[PDB]
Amino acid sequence: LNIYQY
Amino acid sequence: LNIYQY
Amino acid sequence: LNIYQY
Amino acid sequence: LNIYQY
Amino acid sequence: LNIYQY
Amino acid sequence: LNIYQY
Amino acid sequence: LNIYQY
Amino acid sequence: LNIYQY
Amino acid sequence: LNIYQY
Amino acid sequence: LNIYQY
Amino acid sequence: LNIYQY
Amino acid sequence: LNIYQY
Amino acid sequence: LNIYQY
Amino acid sequence: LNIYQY
Amino acid sequence: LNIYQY
Amino acid sequence: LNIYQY
Amino acid sequence: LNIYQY
Amino acid sequence: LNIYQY
Repeated sequence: LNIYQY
Repeated sequence: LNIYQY
Repeated sequence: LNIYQY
Repeated sequence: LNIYQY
Repeated sequence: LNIYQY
Repeated sequence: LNIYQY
Repeated sequence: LNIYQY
Repeated sequence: LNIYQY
Repeated sequence: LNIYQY
Repeated sequence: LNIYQY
Repeated sequence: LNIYQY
Repeated sequence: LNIYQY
Repeated sequence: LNIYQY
Repeated sequence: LNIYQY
Repeated sequence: LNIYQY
Repeated sequence: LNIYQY
Repeated sequence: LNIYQY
Repeated sequence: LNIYQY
């Protein structure tokens, strides 16, 4: 699980 | 699961 | 689990 | 678990 | 567990 | 457990 | 447990 | 346990 | 246990 | 200029 | 200029 | 200029 | 200039 | 200039 | 200038 | 100038 | 100038 | 000038 939140 | 949120 | 929050 | 919060 | 909080 | 709080 | 608080 | 508090 | 308090 | 490279 | 490199 | 490099 | 390097 | 290097 | 080096 | 070196 | 070296 | 060296 990789989560990138910008 | 890869999630990219811009 | 990698979480990046900007 | 790696968490980066900016 | 690595947590980076800026 | 490594915690960095700025 | 390493804790860095600035 | 290492704790750094600034 | 090492504690640094500034 | 927005560049997304995966 | 925003650059995202994965 | 924002640069994200993973 | 913000640079994030992982 | 903010630089984050992991 | 803020520099974080891990 | 703030420099954090781990 | 603040310098933290671990 | 604050210098912390561990």
